[PDB]
Amino acid sequence: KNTISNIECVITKPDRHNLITVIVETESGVTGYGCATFQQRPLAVKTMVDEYLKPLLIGKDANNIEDLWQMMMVNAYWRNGPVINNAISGVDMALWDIKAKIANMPLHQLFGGKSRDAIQVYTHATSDTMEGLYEQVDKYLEQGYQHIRCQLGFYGGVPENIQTAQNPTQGSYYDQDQYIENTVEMFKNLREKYGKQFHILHDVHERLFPNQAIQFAKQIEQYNPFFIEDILPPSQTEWLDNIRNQSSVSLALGELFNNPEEWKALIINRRVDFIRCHVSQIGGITPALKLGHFCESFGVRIAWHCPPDMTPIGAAVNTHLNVHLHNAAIQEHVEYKANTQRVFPNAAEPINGYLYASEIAGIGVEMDREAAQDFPVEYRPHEWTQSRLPDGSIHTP
Amino acid sequence: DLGTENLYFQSMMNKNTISNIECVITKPDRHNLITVIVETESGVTGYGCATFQQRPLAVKTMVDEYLKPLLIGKDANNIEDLWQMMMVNAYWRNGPVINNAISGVDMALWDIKAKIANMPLHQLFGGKSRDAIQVYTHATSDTMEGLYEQVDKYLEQGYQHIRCQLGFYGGVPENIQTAQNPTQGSYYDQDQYIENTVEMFKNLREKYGKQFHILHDVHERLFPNQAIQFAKQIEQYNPFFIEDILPPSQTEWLDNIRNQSSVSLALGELFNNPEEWKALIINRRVDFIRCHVSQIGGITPALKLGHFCESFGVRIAWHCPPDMTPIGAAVNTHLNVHLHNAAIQEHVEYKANTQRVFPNAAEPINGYLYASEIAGIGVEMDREAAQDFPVEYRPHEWTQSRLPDGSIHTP
Amino acid sequence: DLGTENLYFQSMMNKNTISNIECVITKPDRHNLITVIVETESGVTGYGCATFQQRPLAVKTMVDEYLKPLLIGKDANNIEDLWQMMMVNAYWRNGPVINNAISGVDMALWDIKAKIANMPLHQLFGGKSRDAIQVYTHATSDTMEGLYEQVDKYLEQGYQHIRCQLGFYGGVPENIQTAQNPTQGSYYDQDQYIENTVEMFKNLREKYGKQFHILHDVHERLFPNQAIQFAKQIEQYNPFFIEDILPPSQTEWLDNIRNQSSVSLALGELFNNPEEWKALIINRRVDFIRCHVSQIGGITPALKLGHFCESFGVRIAWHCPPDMTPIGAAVNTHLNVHLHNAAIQEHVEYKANTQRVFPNAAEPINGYLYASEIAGIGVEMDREAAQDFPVEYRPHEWTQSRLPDGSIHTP
Amino acid sequence: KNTISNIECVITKPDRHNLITVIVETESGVTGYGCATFQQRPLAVKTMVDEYLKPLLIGKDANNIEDLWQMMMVNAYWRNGPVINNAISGVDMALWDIKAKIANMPLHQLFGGKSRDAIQVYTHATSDTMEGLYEQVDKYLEQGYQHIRCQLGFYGGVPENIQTAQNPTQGSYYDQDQYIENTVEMFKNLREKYGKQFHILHDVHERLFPNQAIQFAKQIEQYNPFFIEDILPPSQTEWLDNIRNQSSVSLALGELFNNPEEWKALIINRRVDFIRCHVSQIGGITPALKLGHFCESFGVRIAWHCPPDMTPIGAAVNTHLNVHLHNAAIQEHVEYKANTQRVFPNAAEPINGYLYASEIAGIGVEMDREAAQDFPVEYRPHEWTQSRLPDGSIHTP
Amino acid sequence: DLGTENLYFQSMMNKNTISNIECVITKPDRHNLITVIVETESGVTGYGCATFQQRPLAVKTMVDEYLKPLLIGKDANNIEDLWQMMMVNAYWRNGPVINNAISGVDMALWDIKAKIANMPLHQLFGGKSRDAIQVYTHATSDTMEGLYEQVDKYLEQGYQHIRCQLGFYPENIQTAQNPTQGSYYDQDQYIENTVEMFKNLREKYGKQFHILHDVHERLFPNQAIQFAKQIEQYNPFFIEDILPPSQTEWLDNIRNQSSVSLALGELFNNPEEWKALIINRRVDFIRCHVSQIGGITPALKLGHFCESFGVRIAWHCPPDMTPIGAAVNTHLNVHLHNAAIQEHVEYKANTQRVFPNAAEPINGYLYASEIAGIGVEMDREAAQDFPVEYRPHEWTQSRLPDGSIHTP
Ligand SMILES: [Cl-]
Ligand SMILES: [Cl-]
Ligand SMILES: [Cl-]
Ligand SMILES: [Cl-]
Ligand SMILES: [Cl-]
Ligand SMILES: [Cl-]
Ligand SMILES: [Cl-]
Ligand SMILES: [Cl-]
Ligand SMILES: [Cl-]
Ligand SMILES: [Cl-]
Ligand SMILES: [Cl-]
Ligand SMILES: [Cl-]
Ligand SMILES: [Cl-]
Ligand SMILES: [Cl-]
Ligand SMILES: [Mg+2]
Ligand SMILES: [Mg+2]
Ligand SMILES: [Mg+2]
Ligand SMILES: [Mg+2]
Ligand SMILES: [Mg+2]
Ligand code: NA
Repeated sequence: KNTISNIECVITKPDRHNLITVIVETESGVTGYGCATFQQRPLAVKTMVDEYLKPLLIGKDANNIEDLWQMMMVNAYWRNGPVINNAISGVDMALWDIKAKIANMPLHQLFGGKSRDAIQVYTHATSDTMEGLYEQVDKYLEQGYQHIRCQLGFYGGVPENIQTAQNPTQGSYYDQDQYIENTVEMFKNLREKYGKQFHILHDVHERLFPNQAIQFAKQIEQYNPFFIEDILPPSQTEWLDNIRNQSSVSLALGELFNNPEEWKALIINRRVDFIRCHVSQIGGITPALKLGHFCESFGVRIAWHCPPDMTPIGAAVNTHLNVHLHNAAIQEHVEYKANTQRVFPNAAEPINGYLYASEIAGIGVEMDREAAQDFPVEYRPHEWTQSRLPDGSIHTP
Repeated sequence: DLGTENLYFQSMMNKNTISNIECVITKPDRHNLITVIVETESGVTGYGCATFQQRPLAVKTMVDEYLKPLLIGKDANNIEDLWQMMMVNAYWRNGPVINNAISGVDMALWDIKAKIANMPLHQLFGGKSRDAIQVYTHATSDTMEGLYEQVDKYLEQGYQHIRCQLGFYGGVPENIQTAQNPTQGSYYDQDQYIENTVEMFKNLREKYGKQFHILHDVHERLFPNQAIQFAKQIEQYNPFFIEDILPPSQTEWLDNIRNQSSVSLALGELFNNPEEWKALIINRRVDFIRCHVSQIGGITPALKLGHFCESFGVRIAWHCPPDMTPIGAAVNTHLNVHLHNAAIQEHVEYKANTQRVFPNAAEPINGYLYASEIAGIGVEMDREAAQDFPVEYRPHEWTQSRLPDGSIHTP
Repeated sequence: DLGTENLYFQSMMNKNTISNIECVITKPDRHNLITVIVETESGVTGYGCATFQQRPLAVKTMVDEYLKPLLIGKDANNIEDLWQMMMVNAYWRNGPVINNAISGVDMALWDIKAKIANMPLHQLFGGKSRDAIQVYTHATSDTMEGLYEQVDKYLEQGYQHIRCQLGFYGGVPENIQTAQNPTQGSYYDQDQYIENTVEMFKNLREKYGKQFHILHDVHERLFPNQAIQFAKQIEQYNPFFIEDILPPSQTEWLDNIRNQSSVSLALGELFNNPEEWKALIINRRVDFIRCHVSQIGGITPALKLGHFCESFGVRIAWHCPPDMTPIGAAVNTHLNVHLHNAAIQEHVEYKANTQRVFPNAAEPINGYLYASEIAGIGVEMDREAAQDFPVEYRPHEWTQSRLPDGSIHTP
Repeated sequence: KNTISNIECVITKPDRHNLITVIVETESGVTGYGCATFQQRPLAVKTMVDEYLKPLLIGKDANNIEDLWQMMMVNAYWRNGPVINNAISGVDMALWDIKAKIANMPLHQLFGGKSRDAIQVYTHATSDTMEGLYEQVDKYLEQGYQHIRCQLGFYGGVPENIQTAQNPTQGSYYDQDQYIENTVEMFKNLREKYGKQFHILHDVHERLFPNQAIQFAKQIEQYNPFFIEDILPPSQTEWLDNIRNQSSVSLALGELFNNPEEWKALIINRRVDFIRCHVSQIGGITPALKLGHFCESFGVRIAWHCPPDMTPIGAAVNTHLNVHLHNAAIQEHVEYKANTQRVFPNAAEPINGYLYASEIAGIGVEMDREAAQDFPVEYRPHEWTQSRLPDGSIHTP
Repeated sequence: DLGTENLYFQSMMNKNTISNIECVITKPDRHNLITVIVETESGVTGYGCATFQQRPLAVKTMVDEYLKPLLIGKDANNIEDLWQMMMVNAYWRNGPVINNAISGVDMALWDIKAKIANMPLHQLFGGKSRDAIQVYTHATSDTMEGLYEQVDKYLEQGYQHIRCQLGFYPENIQTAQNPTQGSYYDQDQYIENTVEMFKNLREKYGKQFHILHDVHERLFPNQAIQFAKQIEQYNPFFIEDILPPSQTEWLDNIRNQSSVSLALGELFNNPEEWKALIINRRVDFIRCHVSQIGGITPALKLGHFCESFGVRIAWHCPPDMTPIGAAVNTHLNVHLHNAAIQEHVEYKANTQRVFPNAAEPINGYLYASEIAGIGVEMDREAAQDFPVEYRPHEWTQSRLPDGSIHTP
């Protein structure tokens, strides 16, 4: 019986992103750390943890993670969504951290142990020129990456070479046909230069309307991308059937999900090959395990969302999940910077294309509380989310 | 092109630039209520409901820290752009906290547009498609006789529809066989609830026959096999609707019910993601949609959802609980007299403190709620009154709903 | 209840009683155009489009003899009730004659409401969700070079989308192997049409590459096996859309296409019954809905259909042919800047006679149509100008479309 | 080769209804008569015939009914709907009348002859009291009817015993629950008094919302009605699946149809037992034959709509169709009055529960042109179509 | 009741009582043909086609021993009732022998009705919806140059559609040691010859004419699917009988991934064979042999059923059919709006003698007869110079290299 004695939520911005950590203290003296990172609205997550989860949780038994999760999820009656789920996730991860520490085992060992030696990793190559891409690709290949997500061009900002209306509404503009043309050209160039040296990934980032997605799938399937990610927004995934009926292209989707109705039909109908959920968005380790299991039955594999806007605690959690879950496929990775490494010591980095799970007791990564205070929250507008098409229409960003 | 430039100039002339956004939490009676206020350079002020009573400070953080700096300086006229833009602004989206904050703004923008048009809100929409909306109220008691007393009172007031509940479900497990040291929570027994409710319907029909329409809210208390059995048990009593017979995540089990029972079904007060309702409606799994307008992001998506339902022949009974501002209720009445497929409006009487903070809140008359006829929504918040009643923490222990073995059930 | 009585009194005060209904047919240029005019006691006049060019006198009989005595004395404010009531008023319903007559009234009532609100029509709806709508125009010629000439002209004007057609299809069967004494009609050969069109796409892409979006209207010329083959033949050329690849009665054959071709599809200009579009959209058989707004009964059902399409991710390209008043076109532009899922507006230049009868008709500027910014729809009919151009009988011989063996095909 | 020399459209109102007849003259001297009756909008039908069908048709070969039908149907480009279809129907029926006359055969013999001796008939018993119903039922039983459509109560007019809003909008009001209660009570009374002496039919006339229709189906299925008609409006027939899945009630629908999309899914999915199309509403004899054939394949039977608002020419056409089409089931009938019999001589009336097809050349019933002029068109508002529910909402009438 | 009896008198005065039923098998040329003749008290005689060439004595037995005593005395006017009655008369129903026998009577009854009406058959139906029906003919050879020679001839005659078959030139196939007797073929060789045939024709003639090809149920489903993808680029007007009637659900696998135009149904004699096929749009043309489904009466209904689903009609018109049957199909083809094309093979002189006035295509079109009735009858004295003769039809014992029977 391990009574929860305190709950804290710290927002820290060591580098580019507002990061959110939840800290759970227990009377047994064991402390857990969890990721609650919803970078766009961090003060709302912190309010949720401080004003609501904390008085709910203090005095309750930390051992019973499953009950505390089921209870937390329905506690406000209305449920699901990014603010509640991230707050819960931070607590849930911290609770698993504590249980693993008390067991004196690495997190993935609690789960049932390894089903692979380490998880393969992909990184990001992004440039406004092919030469910029080549330079980044060559570097990553030298470091031993076998999977690289490639993007030609940047899409947003002022509408310079775009035929807008005469007085366009303020926003971040792009042209879907330009994006398609550039991306197809990128794939053609890369295959001509590198052949089958590495797996090419690409993130469509819900930029397209359904008919454009179906066309794009047909234009790039010959290049056998390891996956094409978020080819459609979450509200339109039924359109995937048109693609699956006539194209061999490998698809990944789901980083935006925070309600189970978003993924069930998707997986039951085998509309994607990889699920890309952001663990903290779906409510933490507890539901991530069940989702991995649900996918496994249908033969869908796992590529959890691992963006720079996530703590290294969250990344370590994902690696524990990835070496355990038999249907885990690959882990997204972006290099950490000095400030972030200082606030979150011992964060693992890929080695020759692989990320290895921590082997000490717990998640294996905590937050240095003193170092975090050197980097308070800082407001950012995130102007790219005001994504507009040439006619001035908002499109899903 | 000069002509095009002139047309834009003319657009700028009729602009209503947002000058301020505020979020007030107020608790005049039992519930923490949330109002968003939007001011414009033209001096026209809008009021909207952002009420998520269980997490009000999170909604207020959302409005104050994020929606405000996003919206100041923008043209209030273009509600549709502002809604589409607000909905995706955090990238991750949907959910009760963001949707309520957005609803508060959306409703206030519609209020502003209607005031500038000098019309009641429903007239902006396209006008009335009914004279007024029928209303149901709530009768709840731990005895059948206590229920009859409340029923008799409402029938005398002219209500023709009453949501009836026999028994109270929650609290300490007094007459429930739990494990030896039950986990702290609000306990109930599903079988006792089913038994009490079936008996309630039987007794009401014996006593009142066809005098009034009987509604009942299952409130996601049941597992699917219990739901299917219950539908067969009470279908003979022809409820006007049986509400939330299953939680949002299990609505595919409604097919089993629709295939074998004639029972009339309502669902959806918990929805805050469109994936929750699309399959539900497309497959005609319910007869009434019950969404909470602020939970789905305001008037803008409510109109669309109304129209979507209408094509499938599904009707509308928006959620109108005590935990909603009278502003939200007035908005619902405007939507209800306008949308042709609206069916009925839930109502609970306002207490004096609430009436003080929100003057002119409409009450049903002979079983009908009438839409406001002055410009705008027609109901505002008294800001000075509101501040006498600041937010106050409530745990809402009923949401820790436990079954006899100590497990959580959807509350 | 006195308070309720006062509220009704207040409703009566803001009433706009219909005082007159008129229907004018006018033919300033090539087409018989139809405008409905609605007057109110308040002195506010509305204008709407009721254009069914092939049967204008039937539409006028419908307005003058039936809708007029039905509507005089009724409150114009309640567009939604008036629409629901008009739609069922003859018992039998739907169809091009009744829908157009109703559309004329519905659009004029919306015009009146917007004028009384002192807002542009799109602002009544909820405001803009785009700055302006993109526009495509028509290029048609019997030679590839003649097509390039028209294309070059439109590209210079800033169009980014052009509907292209190579060859003309109809008239006497000059180079067609018919039976010995072919029945009188407008003859064409499906295979020659397919061959010409495929070559047209190939040549345009070779000449212009990705410079502009290519549209093409199949105009229900084909049998389903021809449609499926054609989709596979031109999908590589990525048309912006292929329009009416099948007649309305054969759209289930679109599944065969959707399952094997990436081709972008548009359909629906012929619809005047909701059963024609529901399955189409629910099953995502097209990418753009193409309904003719007056054919489906006006702005009121157009808004609903827009919203319905939006939930399924289907976008909107309302039919905007020469046989429609500039009033109808302005209405379409208002719907297009408002509805978030609107995609593009078809446009053909107005001739001087037409401009005289309908002053202030908007023209595209650099490939965009901008919504009017004055109160109302923004475009009216000049009644004195209109009468210089009375109805004139036209047979429309192209609708007697025959295949080489002499059989009728959907025209 | 039989050239069309003239086309005329006469509206006549010998009794209660504006009736519409189309007359086609041919150079061979043979004259055809057809029904185009859309009683609510007769001047629009007449305009359509006079101003559009006539100049299209004069000079064309009357023999080729199939081509003339296909051609007429698409002639305005936009198509289907009650005004165009009724005008076409009048011409189509008149063309078949001419062909039968030239063949010197009764219409049904042209078709392929009889597949039954005569068609069974039902009539209408309607009263605001049960005693009124009993009196009408007893009469019809005595005349040898074995099928009677029964209705208790009248639904419309001023809202006397209805709880409306305080100032209800002008219209024709009814209460759906009152209607259901009365109708169930009617069935119970009739079965108690008459047992299985006759088949009971009832017309719901689209008065109900879907959940009310499903309930009503369950409340009356025990009474084994011969059919329940129009239990739902045409836009909601997909709801019939809920009924068909759980109720044995026999259903009829379709009098409102004037677009084939309205009936195809209905019949393919066996959602009704009888189709009730109004022949002139679907465009005449030509499409009625095809529809009968289409239904036959699916096992759906035919009860063509035969209301008082139809010429006796139209009724005779329906009897010719009914003795020919093997899946025809029953013919609705209402007695003709003196004025109507004068304008349309020799109209057949049921005999001992049966209607017999005409046996002279042609349809067998024509219009007396002189007698029709004594009864010009007269405007009627048809106020019942402004049908409102207690809250003042329009409902499908 | 008086008025009803008076109606019953007028009907009686117009009744046309069947007085005799006859069935003649005749073999003027290559095929045993079957004609039913119905006589009436009117003195009006009708002729119909009952041709099931492989089993003609069974059909004749069916007519002479069973339909004849059933029909004598009954009113010929009521074709619909007599059809419904005949179809269920042996309780067990459907099938090629019963349906052909019934078809002969049915067509003959329509012939009589049209003669009494003094109208061409198609005019009874409601008249023309086209001027004439386009025609395809048969080009068959064991060499490409033989094919070219026939194609060139037909093109000069004005045909725009040609069914092309390139056959083999079990002596060259790898069978087992002592192959069971039968008519052997190799599916892979057939597929290869056919693909190369299409390729050559398009190379040589481009889009000069529409190419049709009859697979004649020779393939397994995986081979049918492959073949569809192999020839779809050549845009055949239709590929006929790509699968046997029992395996048509496999057509979905084709429809989901190929644009190939398909026709099927000449083998059908039971409605259950075509309903799902049409409801699910699994073919583009229905190919039913009219006498196999039981005559004009059900052909009219089937055409209407097809029309609703957008399926078009190409009735089976082989050489093993009377010219009476062919004329009936042309009447059906000029009337039904969804009729597409009529198969035709040239009549030889003996057949012309037995069936005078049989129409031939003119410039790629067949014109419906314009006299009263079907327009073609059998000359009974000439028919008896050509009595039935037994033929084994050894091609129906169709075997694969391993000795297995395959659908022929
Ligand atoms: Cl930023
Ligand atoms: Cl755009
Ligand atoms: Cl109080
Ligand atoms: Cl509480
Ligand atoms: Cl509580
Ligand atoms: Cl339990
Ligand atoms: Cl000009
Ligand atoms: Cl013309
Ligand atoms: Cl023309
Ligand atoms: Cl043709
Ligand atoms: Cl009346
Ligand atoms: Cl009501
Ligand atoms: Cl010869
Ligand atoms: Cl042989
Ligand atoms: Mg991504
Ligand atoms: Mg509830
Ligand atoms: Mg078009
Ligand atoms: Mg009826
Ligand atoms: Mg064959
Ligand atoms: Na496919």
